[PDB]
Amino acid sequence: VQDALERALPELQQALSALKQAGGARAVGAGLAEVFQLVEEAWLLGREVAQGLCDAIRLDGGLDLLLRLLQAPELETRVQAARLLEQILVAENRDRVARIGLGVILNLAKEREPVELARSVAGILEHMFKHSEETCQRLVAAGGLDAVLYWCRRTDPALLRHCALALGNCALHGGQAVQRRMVEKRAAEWLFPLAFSKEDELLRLHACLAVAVLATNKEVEREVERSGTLALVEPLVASLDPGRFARCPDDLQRLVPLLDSNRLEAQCIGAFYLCAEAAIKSLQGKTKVFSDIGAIQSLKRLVCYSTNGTKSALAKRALRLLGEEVPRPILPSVPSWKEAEVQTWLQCIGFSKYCESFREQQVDGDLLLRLTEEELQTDLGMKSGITRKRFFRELTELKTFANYSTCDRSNLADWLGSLDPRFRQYTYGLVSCGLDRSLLHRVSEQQLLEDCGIHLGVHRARILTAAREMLHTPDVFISYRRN
Amino acid sequence: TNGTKSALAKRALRLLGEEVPRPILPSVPSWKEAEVQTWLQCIGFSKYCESFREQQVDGDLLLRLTEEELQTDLGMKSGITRKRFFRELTELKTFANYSTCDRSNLADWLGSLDPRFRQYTYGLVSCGLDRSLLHRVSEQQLLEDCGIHLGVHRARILTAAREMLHTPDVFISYRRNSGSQLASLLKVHLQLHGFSVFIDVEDKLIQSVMGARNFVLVLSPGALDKCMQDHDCKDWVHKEIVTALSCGKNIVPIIDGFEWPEPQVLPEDMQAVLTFNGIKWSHEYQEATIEKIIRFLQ
Ligand SMILES: O=P(O)(O)OC[C@H]1O[C@@H]([n+]2cccc(S)c2)[C@H](O)[C@@H]1O
Repeated sequence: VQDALERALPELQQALSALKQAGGARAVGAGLAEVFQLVEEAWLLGREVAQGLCDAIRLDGGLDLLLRLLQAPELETRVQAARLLEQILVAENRDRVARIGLGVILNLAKEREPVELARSVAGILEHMFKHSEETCQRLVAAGGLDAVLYWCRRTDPALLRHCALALGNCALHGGQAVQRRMVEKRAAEWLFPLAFSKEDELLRLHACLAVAVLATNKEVEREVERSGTLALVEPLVASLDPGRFARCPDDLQRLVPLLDSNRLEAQCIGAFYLCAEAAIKSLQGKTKVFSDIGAIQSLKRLVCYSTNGTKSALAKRALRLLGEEVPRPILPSVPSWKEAEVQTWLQCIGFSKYCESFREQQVDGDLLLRLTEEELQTDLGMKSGITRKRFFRELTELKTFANYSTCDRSNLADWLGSLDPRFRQYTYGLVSCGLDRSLLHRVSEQQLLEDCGIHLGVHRARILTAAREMLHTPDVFISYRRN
Repeated sequence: TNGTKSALAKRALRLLGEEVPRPILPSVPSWKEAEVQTWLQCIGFSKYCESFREQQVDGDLLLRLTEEELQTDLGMKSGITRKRFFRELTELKTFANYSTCDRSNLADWLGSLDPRFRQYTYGLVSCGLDRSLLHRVSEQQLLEDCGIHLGVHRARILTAAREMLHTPDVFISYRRNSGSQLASLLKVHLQLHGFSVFIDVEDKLIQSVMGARNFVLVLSPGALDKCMQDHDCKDWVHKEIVTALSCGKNIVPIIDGFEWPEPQVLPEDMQAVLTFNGIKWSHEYQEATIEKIIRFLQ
């Protein structure tokens, strides 16, 4: 199964021996080109083949030789060395470059003019940003991010693709400080042209992934929206097809937060990526990765509470690609729910164990929407406090997405949402108490806690203060025939 | 958090007969069940891994775990064991990525108060509090909701909070393919310099041009080829040009790969605009070209 490696490792040996023994610039460049072509041919097969290639390169100290060729005054030797570097930056070699090879790449980032150097250092910076948080912070402190922005100012397709993927990788693996520094350097504004360029679909897809990952950081969503690059995410996702790019585990674990980001653009990007990855995995026999991560539950929750056609379609396609039953979307009129709707919501939220208990109690929309802790503990047999807290989190999520028009008279849900998007869950409690916009000026804390079910004191205080501060002969007659 | 320290620790563990632990993802609020399990084997609580799995504890439930839940639901009878688990949880909460939930960077404020105060960031966020809301928080609310059991920490947080807390300018006319890159670069550069520019993606077209303080059409290679001899006003770009001419806004065309069309083949409206001077676009000096455009602009 590895005879290719068996007769390719000696070829690596003579290639590196000739490259090291070469003293002329042209001979070194030819050796680097030979190694790069061999690596490309191995890649066209082979993940394990390339891993074996890079293991031998690291063991023989080839990357140190590439570093000192990057330090060499000759430009073309540098271009071949960086061509090899882009394709030899595997995880172990990435660790080696992080530990000793860093700092040399900043000197390349100082160079800006050549297109080949731009592309090569963009790829190298992409791989380095995929390494770890500390390396991302160090590169951001250096001129790597500025180099990425300058290359984004450029026009070359491959350079733009590598820059977009670098920004996506650094946003994914950077942390709070890295994203803050990126936005302070106007990362989304320079991401905008990459997504706007109609020449290549993959460039826009990567730029939109980077924008969505930045948007998942919701402490800077204001400036991200000020950039305005989030707008193009949804139309591009709608236009593009998962199958074409699919045909063309940690990454999935990082994409899952985009699914649970509660931001429409981020959710759409995550759904598109997960659908493509699910198609790729189902092309093979290995499909248990999504189940192990738990993205199936996220997809089911996305389908049940879907509000966008494109996102719902992508989630349904991703679920159908796997061996999971698609959940039928829930009717938003929760107060009007019958027993069957409550049951269906229960299988959607993965509480099929308690479906029979709910059926025996004959819980319907009103009883479910006014369910309390003690009723769950005693009547429904939900002994575990952690399970009860999970159920109440699911119920809060349901109450956020609910149609209260059958019960709300003063549109109090809109007022509660204006106060805070998470405050809308108390709309049904406030309505069942008989309260409306006019009546909230006289409500007390004790009444709220006892009747409206607002257990959190902070929410009660905010609602009370905000309510108190905000609240204070016909002309013509018709004479007509029967028909 | 340091590469050298992590490498040394991994080498030391590998020298012995101990499995190296995979580093934990700092985004604790976004943790799934598997991440909680992995943290459990890291902190040496493999006995309770099955109990955590049965309760299906995830990032949020773990990060908001309470004493009674551990005592009853998870079967952590020993108070000493519960205190050790809470010490480990505090250590985890100190090193956590709250960006998915923190909006006002309240973790930074809590850390500025005290490095050990950052553990309450998730509680304060889940309560809905931020920097602006902390001025009105009370002791009882903190104790009941935010989970700050230590009275000294509550008093310090309250006192410290109370003491500390108290018409687009330019419109872009571009072609579908040739003008897209140049339009994107122009708009982004103008926004970087403080110029508000509205670039779209008929009735809305007229209002968009009317609201534009200045009109800058992108004369991309073959930009006016479709607008050439367009006396029927079929092209939407033609509509934009005619509306801008009717409004008479400041027009500063940018020259790239195309020349001024002959007035005779063009309608008189765009015959008028052909007299305006254009600025050559340089790929070698894009920022310099934008600076020149701004210098010629207001
Ligand atoms: O997946 P990992 O090990 O984190 O990194 C991927 C590395 O493999 C190289 N590559 C992958 C595919 C095809 C070619 S030609 C090259 C990339 O340059 C990257 O450095």
